Amino acid sequence: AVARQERAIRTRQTILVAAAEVFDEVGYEAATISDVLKRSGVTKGALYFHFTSKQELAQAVLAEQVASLPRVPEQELKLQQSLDEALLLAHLLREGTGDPIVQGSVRLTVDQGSPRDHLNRRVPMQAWTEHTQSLFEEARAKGEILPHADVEALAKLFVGAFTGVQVLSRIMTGRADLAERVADLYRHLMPSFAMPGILVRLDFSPERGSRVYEAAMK
Amino acid sequence: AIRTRQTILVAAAEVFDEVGYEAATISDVLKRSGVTKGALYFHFTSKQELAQAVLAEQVASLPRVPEQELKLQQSLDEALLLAHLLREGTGDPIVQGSVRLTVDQGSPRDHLNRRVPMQAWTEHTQSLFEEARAKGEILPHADVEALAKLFVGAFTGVQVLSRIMTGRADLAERVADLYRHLMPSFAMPGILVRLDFSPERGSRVYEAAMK
Ligand SMILES: CC[C@@](C)(O)C(=O)CCCC[C@H]1C=CC(=O)O1
Ligand SMILES: CC[C@@](C)(O)C(=O)CCCC[C@H]1C=CC(=O)O1
Repeated sequence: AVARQERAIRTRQTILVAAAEVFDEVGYEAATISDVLKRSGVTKGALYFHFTSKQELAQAVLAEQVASLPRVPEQELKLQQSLDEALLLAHLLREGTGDPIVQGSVRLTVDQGSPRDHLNRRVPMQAWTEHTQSLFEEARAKGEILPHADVEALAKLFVGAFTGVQVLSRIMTGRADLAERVADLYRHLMPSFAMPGILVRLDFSPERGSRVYEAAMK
Repeated sequence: AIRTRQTILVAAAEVFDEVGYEAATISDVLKRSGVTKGALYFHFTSKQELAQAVLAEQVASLPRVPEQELKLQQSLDEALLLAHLLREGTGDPIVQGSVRLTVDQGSPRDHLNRRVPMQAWTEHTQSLFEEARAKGEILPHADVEALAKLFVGAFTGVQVLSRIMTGRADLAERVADLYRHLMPSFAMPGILVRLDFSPERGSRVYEAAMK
């Protein structure tokens, strides 16, 4: 029983990682259960214990998007935390290795599909919006945000802007410039709402990005 | 014949919007455009060539906003116009489908070059920011290329989020938020206050652009 549940945990992750990969490579519609079976090396029995259909598997990779980012060390500035997360996500989307679910999950999110596929792409977008607003809320309690800033509007701006920065970067450089583009984004958004005292202390450097990455990989 | 090429282009874009590139067919396009097989094949050899042309026509499809002395306003006018056109469709029936073709990842096997509209938007936005900079609307040494990339990128994402969350119902608000929040990082003194974000202005811009 104890061993059965440990196997169940590991098997689900194995499926999710393999499924995200095939969804990344070929998209939702062209992907098959067979592709995922070939990639994971799990049995057909194992896959159906965890997921009911391709659709429900796709939904799960969508739903695990936010939970996929390694949690950054809890720190002094909440807006530095947001920057650290965004730059880590930029690294994870270019490299893939540190989190093999995100690339595929983002592709499923951003591909339009149709109402016919019954995928709920709002799921990860809502979760990122909540994630981001929550961090702004904590930043505001810690005196990091200007008075009368709309933290919901701001959260929606950050999620949307990040998404499109990602898209443009994917198209133009295959995400090679993504960390630089994300840094640029944060440098031009933060001045509208971050307390000036916080703004001078924020660290946008690839060296800090590198250290956060090295830390998150344990 | 040029108008027949456009009728086909509009129909192809709408078909690409509805069902995507892979699922779409010449037969869908012919049904939608109501042109003969001969008319289509004179202008395009394949679905692939059709897709490349609606991708290519993206920037040019955007109706020209009236020239403005405040160049930042001109950009805002364009941004809010494009928001409006992406939400409704009727004033630029090409753009919805062209955007889906740009944003959908597809595969390197499809021979579609998504770089073409993105490069064109970047050069367009860069030119405006050069004019803005020279007229003293933005910081004299602002990296106008990086800003263009930032604006094209951020707009695309705001668009994508709005489509997913509201079907683009909130797009104009979200684009306004984008411009309002990016501007203080690089605008010259007294410029941000001069900008007009109102939907009444947006409406006047829309009308003039169609005329
Ligand atoms: C702004 C930075 C951060 C960490 O707080 C996010 O909310 C990340 C948003 C990621 C959204 C994801 C969905 C589509 C896409 O391209 O990326
Ligand atoms: C920033 C405002 C503007 C007018 O100057 C643009 O460049 C618009 C960029 C349009 C990009 C297009 C591709 C995907 C998408 O969602 O929209």
